[PDB]
Amino acid sequence: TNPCEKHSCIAVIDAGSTGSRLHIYSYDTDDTNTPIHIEEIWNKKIKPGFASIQPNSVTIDAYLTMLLADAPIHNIPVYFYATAGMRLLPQSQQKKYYDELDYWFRQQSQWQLVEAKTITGNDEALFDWLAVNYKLDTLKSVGVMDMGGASVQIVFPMPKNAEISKHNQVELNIYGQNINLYVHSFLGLGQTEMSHQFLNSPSCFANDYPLPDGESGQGNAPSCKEEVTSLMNSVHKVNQQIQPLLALNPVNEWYSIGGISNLASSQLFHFENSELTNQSLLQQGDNQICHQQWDILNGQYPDDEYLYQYCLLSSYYYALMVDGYGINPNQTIHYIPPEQNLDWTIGVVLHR
Amino acid sequence: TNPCEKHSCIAVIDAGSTGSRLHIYSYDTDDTNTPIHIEEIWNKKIKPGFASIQPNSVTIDAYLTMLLADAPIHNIPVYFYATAGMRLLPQSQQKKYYDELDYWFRQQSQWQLVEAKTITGNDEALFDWLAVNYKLDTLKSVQNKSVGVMDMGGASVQIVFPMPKNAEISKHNQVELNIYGQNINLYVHSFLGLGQTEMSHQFLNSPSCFANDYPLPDGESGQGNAPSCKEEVTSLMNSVHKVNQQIQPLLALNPVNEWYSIGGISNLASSQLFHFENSELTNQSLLQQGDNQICHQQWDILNGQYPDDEYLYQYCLLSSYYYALMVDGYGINPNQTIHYIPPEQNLDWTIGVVLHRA
Ligand SMILES: Nc1ncnc2c1ncn2[C@@H]1O[C@H](COP(=O)(O)OP(=O)(O)NP(=O)(O)O)[C@@H](O)[C@H]1O
Ligand SMILES: Nc1ncnc2c1ncn2[C@@H]1O[C@H](COP(=O)(O)OP(=O)(O)NP(=O)(O)O)[C@@H](O)[C@H]1O
Ligand SMILES: [Mg+2]
Ligand SMILES: [Mg+2]
Repeated sequence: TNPCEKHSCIAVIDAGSTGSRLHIYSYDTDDTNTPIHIEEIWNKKIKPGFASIQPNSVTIDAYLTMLLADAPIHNIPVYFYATAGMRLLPQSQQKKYYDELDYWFRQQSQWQLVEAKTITGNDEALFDWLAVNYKLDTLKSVGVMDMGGASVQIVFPMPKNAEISKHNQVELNIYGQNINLYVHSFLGLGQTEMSHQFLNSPSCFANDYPLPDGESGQGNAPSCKEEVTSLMNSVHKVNQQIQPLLALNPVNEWYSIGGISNLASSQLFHFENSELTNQSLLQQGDNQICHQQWDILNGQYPDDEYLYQYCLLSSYYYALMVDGYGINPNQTIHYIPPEQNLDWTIGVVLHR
Repeated sequence: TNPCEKHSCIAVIDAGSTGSRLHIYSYDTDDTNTPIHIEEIWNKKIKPGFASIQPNSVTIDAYLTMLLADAPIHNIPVYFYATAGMRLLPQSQQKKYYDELDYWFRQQSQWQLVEAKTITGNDEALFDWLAVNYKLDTLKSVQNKSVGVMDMGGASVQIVFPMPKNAEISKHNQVELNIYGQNINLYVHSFLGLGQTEMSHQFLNSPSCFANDYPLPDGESGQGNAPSCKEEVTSLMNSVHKVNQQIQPLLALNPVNEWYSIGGISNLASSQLFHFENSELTNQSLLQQGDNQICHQQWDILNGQYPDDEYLYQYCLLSSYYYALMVDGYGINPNQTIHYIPPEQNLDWTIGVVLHRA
């Protein structure tokens, strides 16, 4: 039975840097017409990222058709929201994608496209916080981090302030509560973009890993983390931007979504209760990957295509959270299990 | 009538991060079977980069078909050499591309594929140096001058210059060539991630790096100022990559008399926004012109003037970045002439591959 016959349904597409995810949600609304009882009734992922394909009609039509063809239900509103992958492209180039995508939607009737656009990382951060808090049942101090492929977001409660950019603040009324959040997104600090600066760094790879430029890995996670910290703080000034704010607005519980949940759940790392600490993350990466002999390690774990980057990723998450955001290395960080497929798209259901 | 009916020909494909370029060269050989009288007889360039497409047989087949199909001649050795766009990928993901590429060529009636592989940046640098010094005719005789070459690519940058063998420098960063009866020792270095595309992804929300009121992706407005943009880019060059500490001491010990640059810098310098004489720039002049003509302009006004240039929005950032890399990184004097090659000449490192007998 189609839930959309009897309940509001929308489709939200998270067009992320590494792939697009369609979610169809059914929901009801309460007496202020705010969604409740939100349920995902369909999901479909496809790779690669929308911003990575050629922006011509044949390629874009094929991608959208592949994304939507097996949806059991249709004739519902669609929000197509691209994130940091598309943010990396100039307007002129993004325009080619949206002109072809708009045309494809206009030329068909199975989906009612509401909006297709690149959202800002600040909007993305708001959606991240709403989606995680919706799932946690908190909406009736929680910080959220989304560790993406091309950007990362951080978002936490902070009273409305005149000294910070209006761009970095959002005020929300949800289930009759007033909420003010600081939002920030760091474009270029997502895992794929960041990693392109460190691929010839021997400290960031297992011993004897073959670096692209012919040297050998000689892994050491505290050294690799220091290198990544220079990108975080000397280049993007993460610490200068975030730490004074977290100082004055401490966060009681941290939740993370994005690639860190895949790292933490992989067979190389050992965490309980879907949570980690930065100290443990760094140590595990240092001892289980950085200090291992690559050939031997690669032979032991042949079915993890991310294995080669784990010394770097563990060092990078520590640099970002501890040296960037100022989070205590012993503070618990909850991550949402990957099986949940949780991205920010719930936040779009809610806001609107 | 091909010149290939009367002269040896080779195809060399530069599979770069931003696109692929097929060159076919005719040449003769001298008394050692070394190529001489090298001439480009065909060139075709396509976009996007090889490494940016999905590695299934359909896409690879369309791509290669579009690159190779209308070439005047097939029964010639081919060298397919990918550079920094493929280096960004782990060996396992690259293996997929080469598997299908190898398959595809084997279905071709004539093309004799000699090698298809990803080259290191150090090899790319050796080819960069050979290609430019071949065009300058400086390879047949010992020079009274040191010629330095830079290749300003989209995903890596190379720098290469003469340097006597140094047992204190990694063997990886040194190359001894023998060509045309001549012994040449070079320092080579490639900086992966400092190519213009990869670097730019770190600075897209930097208001100093874009024209006034340019719509930055996270919703703030451009407010360009090239020296400030330049100082930001310098943090990536030096605080992250330590370019100044790696390169400047070496150039102090091994001074270069003439600098040549190839790569996308020629496209920037050749823009109608810039004024340069004799296909040469200086970093001071590039930074000043970017500052005046882009950083300090009103984006809506400037875009309305050049609705059809897809690169213009980045010219404040690129002017600043080239200065950061060449001056604050490599220590090149900002008033020193940097020779660039007109884009129409299609000079990339692929001539170096013709001379690989070096
Ligand atoms: N098993 C894994 N271990 C470590 N990282 C992983 C793993 N699987 C996927 N990733 C990466 O996790 C990162 C975050 O993935 P994801 O959150 O899907 O990014 P995205 O939404 O596509 N990017 P963005 O547009 O910036 O939000 C990406 O860099 C993936 O490449
Ligand atoms: N018509 C043009 N006008 C201005 N800039 C251009 C033009 N065409 C190309 N470019 C710039 O040049 C960059 C590509 O330089 P190029 O040296 O071709 O890199 P590549 O060989 O593809 N990358 P790599 O693998 O690292 O060597 C492009 O990203 C553009 O920024
Ligand atoms: Mg994402
Ligand atoms: Mg190149």
